Amino acid sequence: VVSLAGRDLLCLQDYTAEEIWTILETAKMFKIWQKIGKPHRLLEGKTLAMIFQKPSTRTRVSFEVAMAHLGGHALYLNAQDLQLRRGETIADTARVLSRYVDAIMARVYDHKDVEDLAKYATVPVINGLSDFSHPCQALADYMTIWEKKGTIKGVKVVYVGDGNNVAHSLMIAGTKLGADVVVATPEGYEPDEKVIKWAEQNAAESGGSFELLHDPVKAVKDADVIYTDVWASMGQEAEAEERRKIFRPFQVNKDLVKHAKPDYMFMHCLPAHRGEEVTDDVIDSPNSVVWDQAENRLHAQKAVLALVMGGIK
Amino acid sequence: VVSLAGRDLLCLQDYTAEEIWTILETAKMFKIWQKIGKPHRLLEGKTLAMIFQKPSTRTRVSFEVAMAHLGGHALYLNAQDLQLRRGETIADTARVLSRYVDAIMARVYDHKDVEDLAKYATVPVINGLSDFSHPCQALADYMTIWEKKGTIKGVKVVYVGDGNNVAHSLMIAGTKLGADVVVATPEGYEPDEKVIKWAEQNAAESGGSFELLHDPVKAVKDADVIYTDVWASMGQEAEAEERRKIFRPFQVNKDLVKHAKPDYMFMHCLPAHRGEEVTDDVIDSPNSVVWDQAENRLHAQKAVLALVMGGIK
Amino acid sequence: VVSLAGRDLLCLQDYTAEEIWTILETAKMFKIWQKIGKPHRLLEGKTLAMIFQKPSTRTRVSFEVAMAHLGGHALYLNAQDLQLRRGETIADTARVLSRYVDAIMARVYDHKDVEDLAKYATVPVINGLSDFSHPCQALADYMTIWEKKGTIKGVKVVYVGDGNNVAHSLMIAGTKLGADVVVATPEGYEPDEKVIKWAEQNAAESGGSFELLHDPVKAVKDADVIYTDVWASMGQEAEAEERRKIFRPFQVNKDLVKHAKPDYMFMHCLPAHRGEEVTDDVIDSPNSVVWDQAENRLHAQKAVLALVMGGIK
Amino acid sequence: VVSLAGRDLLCLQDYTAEEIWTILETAKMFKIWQKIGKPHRLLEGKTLAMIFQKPSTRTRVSFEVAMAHLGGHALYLNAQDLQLRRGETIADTARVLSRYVDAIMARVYDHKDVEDLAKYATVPVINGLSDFSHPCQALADYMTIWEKKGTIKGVKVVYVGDGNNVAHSLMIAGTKLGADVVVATPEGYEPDEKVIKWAEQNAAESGGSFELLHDPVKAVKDADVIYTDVWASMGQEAEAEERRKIFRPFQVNKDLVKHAKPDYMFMHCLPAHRGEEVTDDVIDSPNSVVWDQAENRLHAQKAVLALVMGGIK
Amino acid sequence: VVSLAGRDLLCLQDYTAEEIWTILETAKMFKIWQKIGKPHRLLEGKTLAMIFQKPSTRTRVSFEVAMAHLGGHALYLNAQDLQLRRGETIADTARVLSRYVDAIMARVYDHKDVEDLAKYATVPVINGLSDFSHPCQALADYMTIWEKKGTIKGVKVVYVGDGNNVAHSLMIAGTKLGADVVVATPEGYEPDEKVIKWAEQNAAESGGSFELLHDPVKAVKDADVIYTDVWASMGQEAEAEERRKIFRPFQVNKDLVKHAKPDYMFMHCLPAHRGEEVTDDVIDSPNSVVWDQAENRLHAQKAVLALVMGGIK
Amino acid sequence: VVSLAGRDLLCLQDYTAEEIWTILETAKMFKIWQKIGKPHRLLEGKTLAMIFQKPSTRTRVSFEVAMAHLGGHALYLNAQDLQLRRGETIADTARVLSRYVDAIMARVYDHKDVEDLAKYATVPVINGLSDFSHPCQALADYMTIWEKKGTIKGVKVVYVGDGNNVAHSLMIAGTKLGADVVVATPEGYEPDEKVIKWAEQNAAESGGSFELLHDPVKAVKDADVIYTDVWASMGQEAEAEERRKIFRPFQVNKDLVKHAKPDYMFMHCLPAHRGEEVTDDVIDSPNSVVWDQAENRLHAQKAVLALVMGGIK
Repeated sequence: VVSLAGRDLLCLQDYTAEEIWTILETAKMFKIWQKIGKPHRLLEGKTLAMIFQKPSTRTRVSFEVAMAHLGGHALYLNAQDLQLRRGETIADTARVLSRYVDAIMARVYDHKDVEDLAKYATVPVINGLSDFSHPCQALADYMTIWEKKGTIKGVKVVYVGDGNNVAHSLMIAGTKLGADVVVATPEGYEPDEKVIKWAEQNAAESGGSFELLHDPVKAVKDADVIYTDVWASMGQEAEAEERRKIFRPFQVNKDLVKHAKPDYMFMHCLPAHRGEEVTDDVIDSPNSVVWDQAENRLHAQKAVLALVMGGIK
Repeated sequence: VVSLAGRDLLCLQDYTAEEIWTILETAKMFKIWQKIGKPHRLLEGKTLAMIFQKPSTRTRVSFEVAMAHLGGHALYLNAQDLQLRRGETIADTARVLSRYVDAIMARVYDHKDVEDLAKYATVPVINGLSDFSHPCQALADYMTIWEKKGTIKGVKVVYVGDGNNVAHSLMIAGTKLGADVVVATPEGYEPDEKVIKWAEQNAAESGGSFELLHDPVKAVKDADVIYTDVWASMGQEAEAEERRKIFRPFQVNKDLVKHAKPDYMFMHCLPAHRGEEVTDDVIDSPNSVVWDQAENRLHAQKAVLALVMGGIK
Repeated sequence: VVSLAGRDLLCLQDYTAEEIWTILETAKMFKIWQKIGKPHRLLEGKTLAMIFQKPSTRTRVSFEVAMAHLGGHALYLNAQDLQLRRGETIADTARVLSRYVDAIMARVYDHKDVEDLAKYATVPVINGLSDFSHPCQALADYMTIWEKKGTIKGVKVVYVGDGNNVAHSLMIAGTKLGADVVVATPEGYEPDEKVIKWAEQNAAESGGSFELLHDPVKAVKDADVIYTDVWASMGQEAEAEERRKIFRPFQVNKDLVKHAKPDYMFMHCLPAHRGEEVTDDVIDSPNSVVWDQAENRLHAQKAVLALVMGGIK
Repeated sequence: VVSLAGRDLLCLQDYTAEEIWTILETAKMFKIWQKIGKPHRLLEGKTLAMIFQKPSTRTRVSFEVAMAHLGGHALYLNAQDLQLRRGETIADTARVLSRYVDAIMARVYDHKDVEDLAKYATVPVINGLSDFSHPCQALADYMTIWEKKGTIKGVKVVYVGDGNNVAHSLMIAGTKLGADVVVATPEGYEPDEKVIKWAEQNAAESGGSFELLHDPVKAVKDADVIYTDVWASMGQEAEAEERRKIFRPFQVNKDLVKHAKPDYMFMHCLPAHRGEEVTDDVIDSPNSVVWDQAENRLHAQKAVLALVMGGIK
Repeated sequence: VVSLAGRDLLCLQDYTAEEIWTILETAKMFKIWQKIGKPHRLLEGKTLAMIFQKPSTRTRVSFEVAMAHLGGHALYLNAQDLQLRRGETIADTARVLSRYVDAIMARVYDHKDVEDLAKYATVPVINGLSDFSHPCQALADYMTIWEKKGTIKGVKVVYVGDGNNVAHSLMIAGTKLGADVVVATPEGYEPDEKVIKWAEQNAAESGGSFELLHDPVKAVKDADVIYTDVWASMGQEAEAEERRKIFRPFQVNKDLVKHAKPDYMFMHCLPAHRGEEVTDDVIDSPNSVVWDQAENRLHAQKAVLALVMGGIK
Repeated sequence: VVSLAGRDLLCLQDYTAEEIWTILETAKMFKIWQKIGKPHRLLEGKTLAMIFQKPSTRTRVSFEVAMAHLGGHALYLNAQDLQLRRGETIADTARVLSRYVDAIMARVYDHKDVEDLAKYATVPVINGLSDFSHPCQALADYMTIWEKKGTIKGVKVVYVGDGNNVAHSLMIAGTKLGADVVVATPEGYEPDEKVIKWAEQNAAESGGSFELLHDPVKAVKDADVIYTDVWASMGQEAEAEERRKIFRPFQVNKDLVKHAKPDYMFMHCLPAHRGEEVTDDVIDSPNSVVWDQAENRLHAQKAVLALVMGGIK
């Protein structure tokens, strides 16, 4: 384990495997404490500015609850309720916020927006979701995998669907930790090529592996985990059903699922569109872990906050 | 007194008289503690998700203050700010919320919405107001009556106006507790018939009484309390004044009030439309208790929260 | 120092110089405590209702953080989320809020709105900003001046720009404290005449001075501080550039700034419109103190809250 | 007051006047707390590595006591007892120490030695004395002057003797704070010319003044303070008495002292060589404040430590 | 995990693999606590006598800081400052110390000296370094390896240089824990043969392996870790350069390092002689972990102290 | 029991019997607390400057541990590490230390050195050993005697050897407390005559007795305690064995010991020169109490410190 004191969490590519394990180990300790009722108000008096540009259930309340458990206070700052709305620059709001709060979490459209937040703020900035990446989801995701499989190295983790922000994060964290990652998207809907190569260098160094297919049935074979997310809204069923015909073959159902190991984990970052990327029978299936995975957002983010705002100097 | 640990609070019809007295007795103890400055942070580290579909002053801040006094944290979740807005199912948000918070309070349009919340959540769900019922208002209301009259059994409690959600609750709680309830509405604007019969069975068992008139002046005679609420917005002064001509005779003023006992209590759940359901002279009158009644939302809800989230196992 | 227990803070004209110094001395003590890590949860269990009518970054999070540090809880109440939106009177919401919270801060358009809040509420009401005045900004502003110059009496404080709400407050506080205040606006854009005369009587009694010019270059000569704010939006570049041609000569840049003392302080209440009232080179200049000034909103407001809600009886 | 969190304290030239006042204000608060018995264990669990190259009474025990009062622990590390002695590089010991302690104080010969410590350590490094400067002594010194004169600006502070490390610090701090500093040395024994010019720019900006004489009787005229230190050991009474004949006219005695204001302060950083730089009759005189000045090393350094290690992040 | 209450720590050969894992698991828990700011003053009121015969940076301050964090107090006892210096027997000082302190740590020349300390003291005695072994360094070393590789069993750990005290400890701990250890020394400079055979029996039982080469380039092939230390001072470059010509081929540089796995760990117990056993480019290289390894002396020794003095009876 | 608040402890001759019993009673209470694990951090935040001129094991760590147990901090100040070394006067270091610490303990050669310390310091000064006396040893010694014999009055306490500092203290305390003291030295090596007469007046008043023999075998007859110390180093076996031939007949061995009561106590202040003043067989004998006697330095000094620094005003 190593210090993360003062660190931003924008993207996991600038994290070492040991830095990620630090978060996961701390998160497991916090989770056991939570189950046995041991208090841990480690950030008493501290505050987290939460800046939101979009509706949010998971990122919103997992961060807000995490600060409550840790004894501090999260501010829910809809960007529409700030002077950002009326023109104040990002740089200037990061600067003024830095004189009031101890960390900032942003849930933003453009990743450049939270990169600028980190650039100008003198406190840690956490990306709670951007169009480019979803690092706290990946932390939760691999926490869940570690918990259910006892390990991460060499487990076969397969994502099918739109190569988006959480696929990037799934890819990056998986390859830092040595897992065998495979991503299968409709032909023009793949992860950024910068991220694919990051994934490849990561696996090369970690001894894990990345693999980019286009046949979901091919991808999931003997999988330990099958992971999906909502389809590319972009081209919003264009004509009136183009979006469906290209993503629909990538839908996780009892047949697709048939091919993975019997003890496979069904994962989904949520929110899910039932009957689209996934069917009721899979997500509500005994093999689905989406509620445990969602819960781990709280424990992993509590770990992040304590580590970046708690290692104090 | 009996345990309420883990219970939902949707509608008071599924509460016994003793379960309601448990809330009122606990609420009086909390209120005295509050007046003498005795702290009672009994829910330290606990959190309450507050889901709101409508503007709110009383339900919003009485729940938010109650969690602060009890040492925990309420999250103000405008349903527009959640992924409910973008399609996530109620069932799925109740499920994910259950992995983060310790109770949920919903302020919703359709009662079925908070019944579904209760159905799918594994933590207690409290109806902070629905089109069908307003149980926390009734708890506050009969707390106030107990405080001013020293008792509830046999006091004559008269509601005039639109047979709506708070009339239902007024009716149900009153008849569970043995009071003599009478409700007088414009002829097509009466309480649900399911609730009237609930009221009748309740009074039959409690020894109290229910009575559904249509002459407000008739209703209020020798009343201990006269209660009203805003008129049925529905038919929003239709032509340009139909809403008024039918509800206006049911307006609480110095003349209507003339008929009740001299020491009668004027009650109103708020917000009030001055000059409509009630006149300045009555609501600002010495006989009005609307500010004490509004205050008791805080004390009764503090009692509810401590009892449903505090009886822990 | 004197008691401020129970006081409203609407406008500084009804404050004595000693009452203002009480806030500043308390604010400096809190700030040193904050820098050395000494906790001060002096308002545990207390709550602050924050009513907002406009977007806000500084007023919003400086009050919300201040309550967190003091151990209590601020409620963020967008007036659109309250029953104010649906017609409930100000008087009635002040009254009901008074039964739940321990103070109210309002960020409002019409000053009469927060005067009514104070009138009807039985708890202290703090104006967090109105069209008429910005008292908490002035407290922060003169805290900053005291800190950088070691004194306030006789320092020459020059405001250039639109004679608005924060100019009023700058004027009033400055003249209560004995400073030498000068305000320079485009010819029809001057402070209220009620406030100018308040300023004049204040300076007469404090031994400070007020002076209303119309030549910014004239105003700033040998200034200790140069202060500006956003231009009168009113007449929103009317034709397509009238707003600019009249306020633009009042823009703070390296040339205007040239004339003040070399060790002058550049101040701005924020948010700033870079390239309009001020240029990047001045605001980002070594002589600018806008981030220290913004920070002092937290310390001065913490002082206000502890003093008006803490002197308890 | 401003944050000093994480700062090194090598030389006061890189400190603003406000940063120095922050230390002095905090130091006065700590001193009053100490006199009234209010505990302040603000650095519990924290540790300070003290590296010493020379014998020390004042620097040694004022830092060691300061950490005890603050609840943490100072390590007394004679550089002869460390692996520095056996060849380990400064860079490498700063690096390893950084993984164990929370700050480092060094008492060193060559200033470059503590500059390197600061360069390579990731924790704050404090110069407890070097051949070039003695910043903690100057902080104590001007604390004492503020306490006895009520102010620093414009008091006339005169140093006579060898232009050494504490004269540098006396000069720099005095000119940052606006005092009127004059330094009088034997003709080849003056302060570094880098420091004299620093002093001159400082006074130019602060409005104070520096002045370098060579006639002690000239220097001390109407002085508020007369300050001396041990003579340049260098040339250790060379022949057998050269050191004396050049510094001896600069000896502070009842005659030299005659010329200063009657209420002048006699100061000396200690240790003193009685009968050399000063006579028993002056140092033990009612006008001497050397014991109060020495005491203020504890209070000012407690302020430094709490501020650089306490502003934690 | 098993109890270590009351145990001496002289040499790891008398420790089971499970007893070592007990220290490492406890050390990781303490380290996470330290990073998140959770206090753990588990030895309040307890004291550790530290007896030193040689200069020390790492052993000195890691033990002294560890007692501070744990709430107790380490005494720095240079053996020259004790009556040992003047003839008092080891047995008698162990005996008298036993009536005052709760544990003793010795940093000694002759291992027999700390064996006698353990023999006569009735409190635990910890070898902080002897000519024969350096057990606390090995604990730190394999903590670091566990942290960076996720495991110890089967990692290939290669030491090149003088077969000294820390090589012994590296060998013993590695073979207790199942690692694949190889040691390569100049031909007459190998580990004690008692220790080599201990290593061999250990590996036989643990399933790890030991191997004693004399070609560093041979040794390091595909290594997971390459470890070195300072050269045998003995024969202090005898003629004027004999020491160099025999140890210099065993110098860790970019070429030697070339042969190990790319993700190999460079380790060194410190202090290092740059340009001798190791070059700037390796030790300051991204693959070097010497600062993390040095840090783990604090965490592992905190674990030792809490376990041998905390398991109290 | 009486107050000792603020007192110096230089020599026991200026202590009353009741003042000594105050220390012993307090010491027994502290010792029982220590054995049962009852904490007693009575000097939290207080500090003790320990000034040492000689190597020390017992005085060093018994004082340093005593301050740790009491919650404060002892500073180990080797006089070589202070500016005493470089010429600063005793008076001036006592004076400066008085502004930092709360008591001073000195371990010095010349008693005049610690008398001067007491004279100039405004905090209590404790003689931890001087050439003239060893008062804390005597306190421990008679604590031990009280514990083993249940009383002190009338027990026969015999010292054989060099009439030195601890014999003085043995003599003085014994005669204040009513014991029957006899001292037997080689003919020119007797206690100071000032002390012998002090002893005689003391015994005259206490009803105890002093007696100065020169035949050790004569002295020890029917003794309750036999006490010795190291021989006069002075004349360091001059010729090559003169020191031995005169002190050697005064050596405590099984034959000398034969003559005392069977249940006699063998005492020695330590450190011992085995085979000189005492033989292995006596000191390691069941009748020896030197480890219990050494332990009581901690308990008696804890009593002293709490009483002279704790009786605060």
